[PDB]
Amino acid sequence: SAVKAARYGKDNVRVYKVHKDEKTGVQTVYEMTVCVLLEGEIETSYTKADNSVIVATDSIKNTIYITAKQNPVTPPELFGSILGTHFIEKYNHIHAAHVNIVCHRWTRMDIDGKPHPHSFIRDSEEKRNVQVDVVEGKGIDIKSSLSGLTVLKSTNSQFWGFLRDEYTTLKETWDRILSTDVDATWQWKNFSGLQEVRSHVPKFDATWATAREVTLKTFAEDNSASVQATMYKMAEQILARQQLIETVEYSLPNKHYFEIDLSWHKGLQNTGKNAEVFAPQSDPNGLIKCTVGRS
Amino acid sequence: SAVKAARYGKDNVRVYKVHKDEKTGVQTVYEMTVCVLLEGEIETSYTKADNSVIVATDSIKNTIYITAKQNPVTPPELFGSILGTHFIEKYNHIHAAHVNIVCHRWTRMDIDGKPHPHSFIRDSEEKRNVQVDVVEGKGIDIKSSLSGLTVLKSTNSQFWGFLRDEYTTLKETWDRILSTDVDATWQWKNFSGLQEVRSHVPKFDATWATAREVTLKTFAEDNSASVQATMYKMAEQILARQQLIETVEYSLPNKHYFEIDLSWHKGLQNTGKNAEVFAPQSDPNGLIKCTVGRS
Amino acid sequence: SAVKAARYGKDNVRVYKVHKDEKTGVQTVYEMTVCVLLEGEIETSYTKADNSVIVATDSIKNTIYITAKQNPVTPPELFGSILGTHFIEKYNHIHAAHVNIVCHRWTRMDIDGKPHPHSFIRDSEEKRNVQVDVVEGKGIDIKSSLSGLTVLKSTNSQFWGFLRDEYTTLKETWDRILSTDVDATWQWKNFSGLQEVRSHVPKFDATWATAREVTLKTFAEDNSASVQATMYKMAEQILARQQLIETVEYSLPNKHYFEIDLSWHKGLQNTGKNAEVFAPQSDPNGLIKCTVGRS
Amino acid sequence: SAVKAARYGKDNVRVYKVHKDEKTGVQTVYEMTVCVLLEGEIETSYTKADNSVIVATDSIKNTIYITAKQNPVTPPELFGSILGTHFIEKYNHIHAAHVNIVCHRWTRMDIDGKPHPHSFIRDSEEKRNVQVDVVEGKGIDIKSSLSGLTVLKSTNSQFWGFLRDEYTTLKETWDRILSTDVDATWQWKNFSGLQEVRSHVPKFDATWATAREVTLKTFAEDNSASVQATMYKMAEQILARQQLIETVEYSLPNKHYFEIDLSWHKGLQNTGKNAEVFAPQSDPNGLIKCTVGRS
Ligand SMILES: O=c1[nH]c(=O)c2[nH]c([N+](=O)[O-])nc2[nH]1
Ligand SMILES: O=c1[nH]c(=O)c2[nH]c([N+](=O)[O-])nc2[nH]1
Ligand SMILES: O=c1[nH]c(=O)c2[nH]c([N+](=O)[O-])nc2[nH]1
Ligand SMILES: O=c1[nH]c(=O)c2[nH]c([N+](=O)[O-])nc2[nH]1
Ligand code: NA
Ligand code: NA
Ligand code: NA
Ligand code: NA
Repeated sequence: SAVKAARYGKDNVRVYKVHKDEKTGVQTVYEMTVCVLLEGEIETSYTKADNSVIVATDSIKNTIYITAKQNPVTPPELFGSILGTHFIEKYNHIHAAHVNIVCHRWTRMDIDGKPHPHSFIRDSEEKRNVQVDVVEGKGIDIKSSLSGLTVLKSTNSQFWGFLRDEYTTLKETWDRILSTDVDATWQWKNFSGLQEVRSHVPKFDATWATAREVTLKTFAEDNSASVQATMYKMAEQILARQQLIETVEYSLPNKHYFEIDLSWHKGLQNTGKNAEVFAPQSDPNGLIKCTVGRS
Repeated sequence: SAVKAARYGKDNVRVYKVHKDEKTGVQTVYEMTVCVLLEGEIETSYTKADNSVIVATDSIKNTIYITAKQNPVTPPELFGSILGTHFIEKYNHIHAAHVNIVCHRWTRMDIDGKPHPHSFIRDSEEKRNVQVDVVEGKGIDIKSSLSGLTVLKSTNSQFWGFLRDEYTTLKETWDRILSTDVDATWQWKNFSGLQEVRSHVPKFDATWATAREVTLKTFAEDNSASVQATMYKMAEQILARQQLIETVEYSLPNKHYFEIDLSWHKGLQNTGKNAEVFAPQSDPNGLIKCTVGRS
Repeated sequence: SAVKAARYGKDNVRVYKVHKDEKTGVQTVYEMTVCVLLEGEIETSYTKADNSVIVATDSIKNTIYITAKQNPVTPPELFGSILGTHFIEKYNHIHAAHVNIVCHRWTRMDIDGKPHPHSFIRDSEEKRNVQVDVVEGKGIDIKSSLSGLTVLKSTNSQFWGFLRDEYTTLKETWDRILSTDVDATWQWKNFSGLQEVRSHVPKFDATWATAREVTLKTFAEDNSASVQATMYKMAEQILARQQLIETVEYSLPNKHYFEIDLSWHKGLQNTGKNAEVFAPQSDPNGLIKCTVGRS
Repeated sequence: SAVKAARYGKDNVRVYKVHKDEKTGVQTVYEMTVCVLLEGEIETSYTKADNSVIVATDSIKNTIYITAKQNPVTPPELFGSILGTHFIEKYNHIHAAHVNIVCHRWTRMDIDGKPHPHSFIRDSEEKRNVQVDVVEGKGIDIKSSLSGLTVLKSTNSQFWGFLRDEYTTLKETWDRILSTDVDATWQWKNFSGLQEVRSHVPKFDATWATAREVTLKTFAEDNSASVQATMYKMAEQILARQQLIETVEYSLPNKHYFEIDLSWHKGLQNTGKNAEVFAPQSDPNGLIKCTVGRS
């Protein structure tokens, strides 16, 4: 036998950081969950019980905290790049570092209509994420995403004209509910190293904002022919607004809301134009995926 | 043997309802999860296999949908009361109906700064809930609550002066992080029936708003001596602002954020005044509860 | 305002303990999650910022570990009683201790048909739990339970003869699937203190075994008229086999498995006697509860 | 813009099937969760609102049920292959079908020491899974796995000899707890189509059994130098016992159990040889991965 691939490290490392402005007394918080997995000349830890090649996962944890103490943790694309670069530079025999970061929302509270200097609310489980792969000799590959953005529109969604055969029971519709949990990923041009990442730092928050904005406005305004057709419109716009992105990927569940026929009870009319009460379906769910690039 | 208590029904019933304004084309959505459990002269279904006394749980489900079709689903205190009253009035041998409702957030989107007529976002897993107990002969008992309201303040929390003995290791602190998930319940005066609930309908949305407002402002502004002391201030204010509430109950976890001593590494200073990076602790957690009534 | 009720403490305390037999080298492990909440003369911590009355939740945590070091952690009824008694005896102003314990399964592995001396498997998320309320002046109240015991029978379940009216659509059936997650609780006679708990120690493991045994055999063998009728048979038998239990409570979801009519496709017959493929329903679910005492 | 990749279908489809032996009255149940995602000449559904190319996800659902009615659902490698083959053969423009199956445990109960003909228990959340990729022109690629197999050993685990530098605080140990959730995957030789899968049907249950057996025995018996070294031994043995597997992949968290120093309390000795009570850590966790192939 032989090792064909191997990576190891520390997962589920929770990290908080606070910034305190001395002049103003305004505090800002950041919270994330970090995973760092390393690759390199480590195969003998598996095949020969040779632990000398192992940077202990506890030491990886410590390094995450130390790196957060010594550097900005925002934007997460930057933090991830600093962190991954550290491992491949510090350790001769480590040749790749795979950094995943989940950013949690802590939005400043407004109290009596004024922003509070040190109080925050979790306004949803929507996450902002990065996957940063720092590979010796091959730069830094970054995938940025937003996830857990849960939306619903109550009309201006359709689904008709699909293939019909002996497996088909679904009725065509010209007016349905559409709800989803948005998972959207933009894949950056390869960066040659940490300096090139640094050179683009403002583009990370701006592109996340654009992606979110485009997603919400297109979802709200598209008189949707399908999840397929709507998500493609989102991706095309994001590509048109950031040249340093190569692809945009969406993964969208169709979280079904079924009509409830109540005509068996006192002739109640609750279908078609009279539909008011629906049964949200937990499972199953359609799942629609696309990766969009430039022509 | 003998039945000492029994209740049965349908849990986890997901319900959506849409309202469409003909004049304006503005749509409004509501979504909930409903549980209805019945009590009455039903013991023989347990002891003698006598199903004649059972209103099938599937029929309870149907009734939930029908009731939602024929009535407003908001405020949930009202809907719950209508629903519970139905069962004790329709069925001679059913003498109590226990209705729990979880309301899910669907907040109207603002697109390009204008509210959208039919598009919504789940801005957090914060819930608004009711527990409505409709008991034949004894009116309607309602507990209203908000839950899953997750907050953090980065300073203006203290904890010192606690009991110290041979079990104590915790250091006193004059400046710590405080984070919690707020579960707040206001218990209404008993209502004599559905008419009295109806008579108070505007008070339900107003009292939920007050409770939320008081919670957030007191959390943000209190230079907190303890979770105990802060939650009591919240409860006292809510009681002072709605005479028809008898008690306010809080259940608050203390979601700990631990300092990380990094002085072992290059003499890094990350404790006390220099504390910037912290380790959020998933477990264990303090749990602090209070029920506050009037003097 | 005034405090009407208050309790506070530490939740979600994970605890492992190992026993090592010197003679034999056989190791045995125990793992639990513990919550301890205290009541007493603590109201001034809420109303007057007086922390002097607070046994810190961190100290409660420490005490859990210390108590586990100095005492058997099994049966959990005993451990819980020792732990709760400690708090009301150690602290004059603490008058009740509420101890909840969740026991996790670590079943010894059999390797090559022989039990292994120090290797274990989690054979399900079924839990064994206790709720121990130690109240100064009023002894020790214990509720023991098993939960998360998930079972299915593929026939010998019926449901017919239920009430039929204008809300009813459910078809009567003489042969259906029955599946549930068993939550069964036996409530002990009040104990006057820790000595009386000690005096009954063998009865705790024996009664848990009986409850589990009765549950499984009655579920498997009862040609069930309803969940109501089957759960009552379980409760009656457990009461008949342990005189020191006062009541047995069951809480059982009916986790529905729906037939799928496929006759629209090539006349496939998949209903009634020909039913082979079913759709398990995640929600909604019937919920059936009973508390059984002695006549 | 242009579509670079696209797949769509139905996720989270719950499926039960029962087999009834007429001769004997012995019933056997199977339960799974299925996802089917299709690829093909479908890009115009995204770019041009052309739904004519869409096999509706509801029809995919129906097809899953129909296929389960007409074929064995075990072993899941076979069922998955039948299902995926159907889609690429039935639809000219569909060129790949990606089938994921999660199999849930329903183990026959033994009652009074005899196996019951129609009653079952969920003995853990351990799953048996397949990923079956049926690609037109390129056969059938199958990855089989077991997951959620949670184990603990209380001794005969070590971790010393790892790299030590200025980021390192972890103490070397010669006797620690090791616990993990086993995720093990065996990747089959490419199959040319459904006939070749059929030809190997007995090997699927046998290889799953071997993988489970090897995993448990090696975990229990290895005086472990590291998770790395132990998991490699498991993989090598599985490869040696099934020539039709090309690689074995493990993904193992190190679910840490920390010592608790209690010497601050009455000089209690709970570390090293005296360690009895430990704190299980929910997060963070080491994460160790390997893909092993043949030399
Ligand atoms: O937008 C949609 N795309 C699909 O591919 C689809 N398939 C189904 N369906 O049959 O339920 N609804 C759908 N809605
Ligand atoms: O506000 C608090 N109340 C408490 O009762 C408490 N106990 C502990 N503690 O020891 O960690 N922190 C606490 N903080
Ligand atoms: O055992 C049962 N008890 C019930 O009370 C019940 N109600 C319904 N039902 O209508 O679905 N099934 C049921 N099955
Ligand atoms: O088996 C192990 N492998 C590792 O790579 C490792 N790293 C750490 N650690 O530092 O905690 N424990 C570990 N245990
Ligand atoms: Na390197
Ligand atoms: Na009645
Ligand atoms: Na006391
Ligand atoms: Na094809």
